[PDB]
Amino acid sequence: TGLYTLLSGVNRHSTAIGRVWLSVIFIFRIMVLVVAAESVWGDEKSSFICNTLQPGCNSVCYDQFFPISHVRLWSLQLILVSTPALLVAMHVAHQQHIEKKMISGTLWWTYVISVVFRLLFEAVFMYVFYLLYPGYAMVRLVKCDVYPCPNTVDCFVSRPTEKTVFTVFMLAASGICIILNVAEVVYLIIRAC
Amino acid sequence: TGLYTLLSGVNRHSTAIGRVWLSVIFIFRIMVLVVAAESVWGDEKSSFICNTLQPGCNSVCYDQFFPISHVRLWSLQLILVSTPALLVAMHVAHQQHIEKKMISGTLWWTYVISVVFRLLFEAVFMYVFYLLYPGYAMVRLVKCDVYPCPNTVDCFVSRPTEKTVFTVFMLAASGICIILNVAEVVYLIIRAC
Amino acid sequence: TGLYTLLSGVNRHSTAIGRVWLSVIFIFRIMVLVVAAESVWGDEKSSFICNTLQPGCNSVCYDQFFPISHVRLWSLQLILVSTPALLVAMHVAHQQHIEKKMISGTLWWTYVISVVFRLLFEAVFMYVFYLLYPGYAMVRLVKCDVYPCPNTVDCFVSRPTEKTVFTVFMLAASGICIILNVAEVVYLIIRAC
Amino acid sequence: TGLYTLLSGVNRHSTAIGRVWLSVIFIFRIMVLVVAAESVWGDEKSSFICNTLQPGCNSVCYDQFFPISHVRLWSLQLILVSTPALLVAMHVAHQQHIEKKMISGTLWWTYVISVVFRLLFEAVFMYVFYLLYPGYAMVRLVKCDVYPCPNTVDCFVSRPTEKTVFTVFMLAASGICIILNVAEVVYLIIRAC
Amino acid sequence: TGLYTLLSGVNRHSTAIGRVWLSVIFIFRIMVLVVAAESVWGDEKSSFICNTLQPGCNSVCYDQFFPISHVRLWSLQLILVSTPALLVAMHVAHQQHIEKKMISGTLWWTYVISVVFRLLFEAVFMYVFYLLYPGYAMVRLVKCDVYPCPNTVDCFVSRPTEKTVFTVFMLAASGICIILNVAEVVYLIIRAC
Amino acid sequence: TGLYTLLSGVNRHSTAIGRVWLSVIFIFRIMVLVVAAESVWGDEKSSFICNTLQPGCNSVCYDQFFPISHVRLWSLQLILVSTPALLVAMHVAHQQHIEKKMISGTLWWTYVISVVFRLLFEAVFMYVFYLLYPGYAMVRLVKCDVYPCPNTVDCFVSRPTEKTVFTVFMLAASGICIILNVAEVVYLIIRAC
Repeated sequence: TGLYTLLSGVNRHSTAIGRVWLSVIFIFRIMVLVVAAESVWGDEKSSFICNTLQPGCNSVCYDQFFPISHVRLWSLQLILVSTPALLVAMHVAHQQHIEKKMISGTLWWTYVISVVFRLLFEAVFMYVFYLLYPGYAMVRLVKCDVYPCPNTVDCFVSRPTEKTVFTVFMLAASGICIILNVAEVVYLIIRAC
Repeated sequence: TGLYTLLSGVNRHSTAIGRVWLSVIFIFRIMVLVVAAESVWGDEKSSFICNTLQPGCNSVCYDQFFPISHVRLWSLQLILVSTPALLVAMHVAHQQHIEKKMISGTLWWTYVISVVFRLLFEAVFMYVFYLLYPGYAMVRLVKCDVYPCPNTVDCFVSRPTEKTVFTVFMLAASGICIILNVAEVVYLIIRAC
Repeated sequence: TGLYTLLSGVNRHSTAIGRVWLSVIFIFRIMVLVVAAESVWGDEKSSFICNTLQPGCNSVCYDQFFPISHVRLWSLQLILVSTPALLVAMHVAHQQHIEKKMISGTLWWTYVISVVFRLLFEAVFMYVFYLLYPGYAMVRLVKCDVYPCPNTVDCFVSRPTEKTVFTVFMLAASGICIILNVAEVVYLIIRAC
Repeated sequence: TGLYTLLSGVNRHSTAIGRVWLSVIFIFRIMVLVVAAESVWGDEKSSFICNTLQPGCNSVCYDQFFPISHVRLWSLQLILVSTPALLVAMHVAHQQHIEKKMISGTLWWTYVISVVFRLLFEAVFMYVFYLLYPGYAMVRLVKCDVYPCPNTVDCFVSRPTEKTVFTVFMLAASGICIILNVAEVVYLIIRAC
Repeated sequence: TGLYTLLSGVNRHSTAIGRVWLSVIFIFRIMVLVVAAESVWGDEKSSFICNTLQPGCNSVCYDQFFPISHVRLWSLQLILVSTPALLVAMHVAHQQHIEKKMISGTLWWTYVISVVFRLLFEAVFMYVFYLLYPGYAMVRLVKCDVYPCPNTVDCFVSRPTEKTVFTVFMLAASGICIILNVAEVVYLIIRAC
Repeated sequence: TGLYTLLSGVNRHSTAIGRVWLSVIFIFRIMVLVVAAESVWGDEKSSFICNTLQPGCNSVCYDQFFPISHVRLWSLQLILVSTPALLVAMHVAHQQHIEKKMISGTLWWTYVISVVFRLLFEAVFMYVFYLLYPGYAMVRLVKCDVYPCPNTVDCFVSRPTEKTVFTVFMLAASGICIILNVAEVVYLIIRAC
């Protein structure tokens, strides 16, 4: 769990919000994603079927309705959110090594910039999820008219309800993280002056 | 096992009940879930079949009768139950770091609040399991009339008896945990006055 | 292997029988179960076939003849047998922590009670295995008349001979463990007076 | 993560660019590849289908259109890029062992040569990717006329859009790495004189 | 590798033969078994087919011709061969603990008895392999007349040649181990007098 | 990576060639084999198809044309090449233990003998690969006339081009290793006199 707290963004300049609350939500998102990755999204494409005899209609309809899986989006979001924290950690390690082989304001500014970048990454991933999948709920039946499917065909999604439940969990966690990051930057600015 | 005892909620203010009994039941639930996750619930959907020629009826009937798998419910319950313990642990680490870089009542109140939250999470997960699956036993044959299935169709469940056995084990463990948490809060309150 | 010896029940009051013989048999059972879990019992249900055209007869016949797999029974037996040892270990750790932050008879009684509980768990699992599967051998062909199968159908089991061999190994190991536990309690009682 | 930073090429003569920026991009590429390896490229061939009754046409068309998978190309690129860094590390360990059992310019020249070799490997892998797959986007339908397929047949690709997204990510990361390596060699040369 | 050398039977009374040669062959057998377990024996039963329309003939013929897989036999042989070494190690640990909380001949006799038991286990497993599979080579086609197969049917084995190669490797390694154990006991007896 | 360098054959008498160059090539071969084992050779037999209705022709033709897979050959080669290095390491550990409980020429001769044995193993595996697969390239279509296939049938290979690429990589690495071993023995002999 120490690696997870390192990836969260725990810093010596971090207050209680960034040190005890943000890291726990980060670990919670990691655990939920690990639980839901291959158990419920594993057969998303192999169990996707359409009512037709046309060869190749299943693959094109699946690609049309799921340009990128929810799990891959969440994985990319977690990686990009954790990147600035380890960037700051490597910078601190470099500074300590330089000190050993031979200010605090630079650390403070680096921390606030990294928090701002985390907030931006979370916001943009929320926006792209809203663009791709406007509704938080997943439906059982979809209508597909992409070539080579003739006219319109009915296709059926695997495990819509369980996927909806996990989507609600993940979106709520992301929203909480956004609120906590905004509170963190505001608190740091207030403490500065 | 040390990580498991940390996730259980072992604290310096914990009595014998919370330190030697609750953690063991937590580890027992973890081990049973690990044993039963993919061995018996792995083919829940791929082996689910219905007596019909209608395309898409298997998937919609499976989604209707199993909105969320038992294993996923137990995994979410374990994650949410273990969250407050590591929240308390991170708060203790933060307090110790603050002391290093420069009371007991706060620790006591944090511990009692975390125990209450664990009790609430266990109770709400028991209630939601009762709502979704009223009977502890799983049946071999189910009747499905969801669109697009015509009229009513017969569908067959994989491994009903083994799933019933593991459900009984998990429910008994959860009930024991609830009783132990109630005893813990009562004992702490009694020792307080 | 140290974790396995801890799970066996090695204690400072343990004699040679409980310290050098019981733990080795415990590790042997763990290793045999790990070898045989998914190699030979992996396709128990997917390769189970019956001579019929009736939909759903394979699943109901498999559920009728295998209410719970042998591997899951052995896993549950190992978990329940190892539970009292780690309960005792956690109690000892709690006692030592209490001593650090500030008798032998309590340890002796706890050890004998844990050994008795291990003996009881092994005996009850042997009895339930005898109830479910009276014969140690597994047959190639079974006769199934459960609804919806019409009349009686023939069904065929995967790898009967290899499963029989591993069943003999596991039963012999369990019997040896029972005998050793009885010898342990008798020896401790004799040394007491 | 320490092994990853070692494989990146962190050296005592490295500046900030090579120590805190290049290593993070290396770890980012590793993580994205781990996420995308078997999740989205796992069923590239088993789900590849063509509209024909000719036996063997699926395999020959897949081999014609995908001589080597994107994931394998990226894996080989990462291995070859990380080779000179560990070569330098082993040379440093050998030099230190020789010193223990009994100049800086040799280390400086070895570092600059290793950086040049990393730049060359990244450039050649970019060029070979451009040769094999000129467009960054993947199409849904391809036309195949390789023997034994009669005339021309239509074949359908699995998950074109998700693969396009991950390809864009990987190409952008590789370009950033190339730019950073060029900046590193230029900065080292400038500091030399 | 330290655990492997412990399982081999390295003891303070061991000579060069038992300390540097037997352990290497043990590790070699472990590595070859790990390589060949699921790569070449993984599809032994799923790819086994017979030329018939009779339901259930494939399973009964496979069970008749392969009562227990070669890989499972080798796994059991390795476990049973490694058991006496860890029994001796646990006895030594028990003796040292007894010394700490408060002769060499006992250690010498325990070592020679354990070597004899290892020799016996290897010999009996060689004999049982000879009984089950008289020829070291595996054939492509087998003739099966077990009920319910009508008359005699032809069945085909997966990867006969690769399995033959690995069988030759494993048998040669086992024979070398037997010879080395005999040399070890003879050398110890000679050194005794 | 330390275990890999130990398996390479790094010794206190090793020069730069054996200490910094041979070990890197060994690790490179290990990594390439790990990447290519199950990704590209995983479906070698399940996707192998022939244009016929004869039962059992696919398996016999696959066995005829691929007596042993390339990946298994490379795995065996790596194991046998790494065996003498760990034999020498265990001999050194035995010598140091003997010294602790109570010359350099023996170490020198052991090192040169181990290098010669590594060279011999690499050469013989190269020769056997040349015998089994004379051409470095793999073809799409093969002609099979083994019983029970009637007359001659066409069979199709999975991923010929990617397998050719990885074969070229592995053969080049093995040739480099052979050249480096010859240079090592020549350099040691020259330094001796």
